[PDB]
Amino acid sequence: STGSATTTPIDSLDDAYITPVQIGTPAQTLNLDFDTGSSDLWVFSSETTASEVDGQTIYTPSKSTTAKLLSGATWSISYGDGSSSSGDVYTDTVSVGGLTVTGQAVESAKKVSSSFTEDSTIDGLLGLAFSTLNTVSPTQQKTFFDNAKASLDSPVFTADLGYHAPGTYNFGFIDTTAYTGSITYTAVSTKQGFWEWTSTGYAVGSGTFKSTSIDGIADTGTTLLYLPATVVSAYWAQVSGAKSSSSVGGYVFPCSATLPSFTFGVGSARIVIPGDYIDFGPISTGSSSCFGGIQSSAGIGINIFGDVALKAAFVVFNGATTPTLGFASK
Repeated sequence: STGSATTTPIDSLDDAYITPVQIGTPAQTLNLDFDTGSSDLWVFSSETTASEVDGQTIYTPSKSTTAKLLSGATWSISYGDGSSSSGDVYTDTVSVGGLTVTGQAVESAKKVSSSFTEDSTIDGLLGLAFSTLNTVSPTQQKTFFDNAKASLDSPVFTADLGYHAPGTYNFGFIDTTAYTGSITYTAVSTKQGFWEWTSTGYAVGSGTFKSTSIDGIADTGTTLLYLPATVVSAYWAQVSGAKSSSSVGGYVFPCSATLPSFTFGVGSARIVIPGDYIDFGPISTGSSSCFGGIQSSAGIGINIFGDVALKAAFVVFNGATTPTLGFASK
């Protein structure tokens, strides 16, 4: 089997991407944030504290003839950005882009943090990291990809995120029309539950490539590119007036600037992030100071190849017995 679904930016900045997902019978379609940095499929629901729901579409398990309470199961998750959610668990039929899994754990939110409430466009998350990170207790549950894997034509999914435009998540096949040149594959460590890999270096604009190992994660659920402070300083030093602002919480730059590109290495191959992809717009409405899309990972504990980086590539998440990651230009 295969599946193919369009993923759409939630706003004009590509702050996140949403992908329609069919849950239950008859189908209830929710727009979920596909997140290769976590492993829970959770949704706003009829069980979510009413004051914490503001415009989201909810899953109502009592209206699904295939929903079954997973007795005694609960979940609770905290994300890197300090947001969180928790609740109980159903199993139900879940379909993405024509690919169907029966018995998928659908984690129903009883509580969500303010950042989720405040984002009316995201109805929940669909985790695509390794199932070892799944938070369901006392019986850990599998991700949608893990459940689907054995049925897929090939045990892979691909992320093809657009810049200020829709893109595609495919399951079970590699669309050879969706990228240019060749896909370069690179080793993955699953030790922390992530799609963790080592970039071979970077360049800023038309500058020389610096060969250096940068361990980090391919994370579709993180907006920005988080790299070591040395690398980030070297990038922003090429932008007149750019500075790290403690009050804003990272690098900002004059909105009048033309940003240089940023290149990262994948083995001997190179992925070029155009300068425009690094512009996240005014820090507040009407400001001439703009948010940078490349930020320090120094306070995180891990480097994160988030959407800013991934959207510059066609990315293969290869779930073979030994997982790997593939990157191509597009």
